[PDB]
Amino acid sequence: SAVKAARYGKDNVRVYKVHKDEKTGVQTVYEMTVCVLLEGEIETSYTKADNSVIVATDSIKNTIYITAKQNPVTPPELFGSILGTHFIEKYNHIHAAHVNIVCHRWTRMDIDGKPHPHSFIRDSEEKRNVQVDVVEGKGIDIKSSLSGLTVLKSTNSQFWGFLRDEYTTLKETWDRILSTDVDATWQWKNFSGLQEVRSHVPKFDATWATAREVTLKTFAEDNSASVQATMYKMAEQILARQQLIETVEYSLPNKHYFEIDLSWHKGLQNTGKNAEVFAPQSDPNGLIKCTVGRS
Amino acid sequence: SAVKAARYGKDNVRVYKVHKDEKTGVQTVYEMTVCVLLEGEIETSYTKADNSVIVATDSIKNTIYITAKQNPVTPPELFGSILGTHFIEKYNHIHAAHVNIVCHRWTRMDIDGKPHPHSFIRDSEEKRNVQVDVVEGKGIDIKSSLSGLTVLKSTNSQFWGFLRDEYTTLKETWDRILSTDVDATWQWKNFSGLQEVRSHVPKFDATWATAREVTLKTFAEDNSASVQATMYKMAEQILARQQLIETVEYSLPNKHYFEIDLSWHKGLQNTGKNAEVFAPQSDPNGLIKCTVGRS
Amino acid sequence: SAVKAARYGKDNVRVYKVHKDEKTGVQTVYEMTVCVLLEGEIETSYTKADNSVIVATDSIKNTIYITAKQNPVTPPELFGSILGTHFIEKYNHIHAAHVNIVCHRWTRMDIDGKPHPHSFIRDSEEKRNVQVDVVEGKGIDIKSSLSGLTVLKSTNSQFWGFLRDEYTTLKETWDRILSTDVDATWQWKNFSGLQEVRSHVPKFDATWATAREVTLKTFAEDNSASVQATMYKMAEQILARQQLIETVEYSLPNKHYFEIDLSWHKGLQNTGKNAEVFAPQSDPNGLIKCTVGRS
Amino acid sequence: SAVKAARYGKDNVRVYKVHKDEKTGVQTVYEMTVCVLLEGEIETSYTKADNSVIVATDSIKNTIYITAKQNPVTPPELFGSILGTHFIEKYNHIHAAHVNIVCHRWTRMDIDGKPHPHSFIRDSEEKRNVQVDVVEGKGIDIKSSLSGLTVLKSTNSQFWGFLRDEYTTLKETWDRILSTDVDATWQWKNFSGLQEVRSHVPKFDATWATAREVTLKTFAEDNSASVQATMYKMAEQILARQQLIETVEYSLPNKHYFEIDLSWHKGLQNTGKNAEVFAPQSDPNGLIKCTVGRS
Ligand SMILES: O=c1[nH]c(=O)c2nn[nH]c2[nH]1
Ligand SMILES: O=c1[nH]c(=O)c2nn[nH]c2[nH]1
Ligand SMILES: O=c1[nH]c(=O)c2nn[nH]c2[nH]1
Ligand SMILES: O=c1[nH]c(=O)c2nn[nH]c2[nH]1
Ligand code: NA
Ligand code: NA
Ligand code: NA
Ligand code: NA
Repeated sequence: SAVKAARYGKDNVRVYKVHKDEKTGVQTVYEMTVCVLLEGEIETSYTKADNSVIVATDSIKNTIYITAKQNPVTPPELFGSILGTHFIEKYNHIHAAHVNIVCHRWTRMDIDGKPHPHSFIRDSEEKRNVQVDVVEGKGIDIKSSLSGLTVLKSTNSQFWGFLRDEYTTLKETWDRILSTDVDATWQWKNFSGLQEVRSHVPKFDATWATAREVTLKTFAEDNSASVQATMYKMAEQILARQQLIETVEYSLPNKHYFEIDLSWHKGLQNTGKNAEVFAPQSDPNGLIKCTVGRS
Repeated sequence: SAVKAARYGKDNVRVYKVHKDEKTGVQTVYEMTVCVLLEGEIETSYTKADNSVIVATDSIKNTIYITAKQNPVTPPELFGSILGTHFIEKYNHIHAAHVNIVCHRWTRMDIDGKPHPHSFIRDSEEKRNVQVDVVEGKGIDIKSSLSGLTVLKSTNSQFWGFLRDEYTTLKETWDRILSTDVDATWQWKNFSGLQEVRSHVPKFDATWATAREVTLKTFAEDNSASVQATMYKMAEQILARQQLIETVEYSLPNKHYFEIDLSWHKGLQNTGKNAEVFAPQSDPNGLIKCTVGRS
Repeated sequence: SAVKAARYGKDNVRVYKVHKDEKTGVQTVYEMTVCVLLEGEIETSYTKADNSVIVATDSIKNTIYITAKQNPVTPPELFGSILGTHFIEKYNHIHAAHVNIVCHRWTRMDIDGKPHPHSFIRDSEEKRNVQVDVVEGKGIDIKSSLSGLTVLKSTNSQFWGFLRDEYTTLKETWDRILSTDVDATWQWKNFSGLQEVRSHVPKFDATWATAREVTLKTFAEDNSASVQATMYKMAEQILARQQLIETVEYSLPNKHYFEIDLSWHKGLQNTGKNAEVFAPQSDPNGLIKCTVGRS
Repeated sequence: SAVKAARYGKDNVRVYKVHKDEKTGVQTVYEMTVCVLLEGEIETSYTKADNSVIVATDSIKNTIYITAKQNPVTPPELFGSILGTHFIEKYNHIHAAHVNIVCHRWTRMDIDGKPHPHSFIRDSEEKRNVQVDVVEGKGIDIKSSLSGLTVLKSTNSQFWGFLRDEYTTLKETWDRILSTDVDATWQWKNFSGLQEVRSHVPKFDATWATAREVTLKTFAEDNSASVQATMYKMAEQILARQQLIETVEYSLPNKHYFEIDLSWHKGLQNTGKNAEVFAPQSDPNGLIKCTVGRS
């Protein structure tokens, strides 16, 4: 036998950073969970008990904190690029660094109608993420995403005209609830290195904002023919509004809300146009995916 | 042996309800998770296999949906009171109904600066809850709460002057991070029945709003001497602003953020006034509780 | 306003301890999660920013580790008693210590038919717990429990003869699946102090073993008339087999498995005596409780 | 823009099946969570609101239950192959079916030293899984795995000789705790279709058993130089004992247990050879991966 693939590092590194404005007194906080996995000429640590090739995962942890101290942690695309570049430049035998960052929300509080200088609220478990792959000789590959964006619309969702055969019991509908947890990823053009990533820094926050806005507006406004049709409209718009993105991926659960027939009880009408009370279904769920690129 | 206590019913009943405005077209959604447990002359179901005294938990589930169809589900204090009253009035041998409701957030979306008539976002896993205990001959006892309100302030928290002995290693501080998940409960004066609960209906949403506002403003603005001192200020204000509340309870974790000494690496200064990067601690956590009443 | 109740301390303290046998080489591991909350003359920490009365939660954490180093951590009833007694004896103004311990499973591995001296497996997330309340002048109150014991029987469960009215749709059955997560608590006679707790130490492991054995055998062998009837049989047996227990409490979810009618598809028969494939329901669930004492 | 990739179906389908032995009365239960995602000529459902190409996810759910009724659900490799083959054979425009199965443990109870005919216990949240990819023209690709196997050894783990530089603070050790959650995958040789999968059916349970046994014995017995070195030994053995496997993948967290220096308290010695009480760390964790193939 032989090693065909190997990567290792530190997962679940929680990181907080505060920025304190000298002039205004305004403080801004950032909180992340970071994973860094390394590849390189490390197979002998597996096959020969050769630990000399291992940058200790504990050291990778130290390096995450040191890099956060000495560099911006925002946008996460930049921080991940800096972090990944460090490992492949510092260690001759390390040839790839894979950096995953989950950003947690700390939204500035409004108190009596005014923004507070140092108090924050976790307004939802929605995350902003990056996957940054820094590979020697292949530049920097960045996937940006938002996830855990949970939404519901109470009407203007339809699903009819699907295939019907002997396995089919689902009734066609022209008015249903649609609810999902949005997981949306945009994949950037390859960057040649840190200089090029830095040259595009404003685009990262801007494109995240675009992706989120397009998602919410399209969800709210599309009289949806299916999850498939709606998610495609989101993707196509995002591609049209940032040329440095090559693809957009959506993964959407269809979190079903079932009508409840109550007519067995005193002829109570609670279906169709009379449907008011529904049973949210924890499982199973439709799962719909696509990757959209340029034609 | 003998039955000393018994209660039973249905837990984790997910409920959605939509209200559709005939005139404006605006839709409003409500989503809850409901538990109803009953007490009464039911001990023989345990001791003698006498199922004749059991209102099936499946029937309790049906009743939750039927009651939601025929009554307002908002405020949850009212819905719980109606639900609990139903069981003790309908069944001669049922003498108490214990109703727990967890309300999930579905906040109306703003699209292009305008509120959308039928699209919603889960803006955080913060919950609004009630515990409604309807007991024959003892009226209706309601505990209202908010929970999972997660907040952080980056300065203006202190902790010094605590007891120091041979078990103590904690250094005094005049500037630390304070973060918590707020669990706050206000206990209403006993209500004599549904008429009295209904007579106070506007107060339930209003007092929830007060509790939340006081929590956020006090957290943000108090130069905190301790979690103990700050949570007491919250409680005292809430009691002063709603006379129909008898007690306020807080349960607050102190979700620690530790400084990281990096001076071992190139003399990097990251402690005290130089502290920028911190290690959020998943565990353990301080846990601070109090119940505040009127003097 | 005034403080009506207050308690505070450290939650979620993870603790591991290893015992190494000098003579045999056999090692034994223990892992727990500990919470200690204190009460006493501490109200001024809430009302007057008086931290002088606060034994820091950080110090409580230190004390948990120190006590584990200097004392047995098994049985958890003993460790909790020692821990709680420490706080009320050490601190004049602390009058109660509330100690919760969750014990995690590390079962010795069998390798090639022989027990291994230092390798362990988490064989299930079933927990063994204690709640130990040490109150000055009121001795030591111990509640022992097992929880997260998940079981299923595929037949020999019935449920018929329950109340039927206009809210009822549940069909009577003489053969159903029964599955639950067992939460069972036995409450000990009050102990006067550490000497009396220590005098009964062998009974704690023995009674836990009895409770578990009775639970499993009764579940497996009872042709169950209801969850109510079966859980009562468990309790009554436990009380009969340990006289130092005053009450037994069970809390049992009925984790429903629904038949699936497939007759719409090629007349497939999958109900009643033909039922083979079922839909496990995540929610809702029946929830059945009782506390059984001596007659 | 254009669809570059698309797949959709039903996730989180919970399935129970009971087998009842006519002659012995012995019952055997199986419980799974199933996901089926389909690919094919379905892009117009995304681009043109063409639902005619969609086999409804609800219908996929029905099909899972019907297939479980009419076929063995064990071994999961077989069930997944049957399920996947159904979709690509039944639907001309569906060209791939991706089937994920998570198998849940229901281990037969032993009561009074004898196996019980119809009562079961969830002995751990360890799972047995398969990923079965059935692609028209490319046969059946099966990945089998075990996951959530949580283990700990209290000694005979070492980690020294790793790279040391200005980012390193980790001390070398010749005696530490090692704990992990095992995720192990074995990838089968491509199968040409159902006939070939069926021809190897006994090998699936046998190879799962081998993988588990090798994992546990190697973990217990290897005086470990690193997670890397130990996991490689596991893989190499598995490959040597089943020739129809092409690769073995391990993903192992290093779930750290930290020594606690208590010497600040009365000179208490709890480090090095005196280490008894440890602090289990929830995060961060080392994460070590490799894929091993034949040389
Ligand atoms: O939007 C939907 N897409 C689907 O593929 C589907 N299948 N059942 N319901 C559905 N809804
Ligand atoms: O606010 C605090 N209260 C406490 O009781 C405590 N103990 N350690 N740190 C603390 N902070
Ligand atoms: O055992 C049961 N007890 C109950 O109270 C009940 N209600 N529905 N099904 C039930 N099963
Ligand atoms: O087994 C280990 N492998 C590693 O790569 C490592 N890094 N820190 N500790 C470690 N232990
Ligand atoms: Na390199
Ligand atoms: Na009554
Ligand atoms: Na005392
Ligand atoms: Na096909």
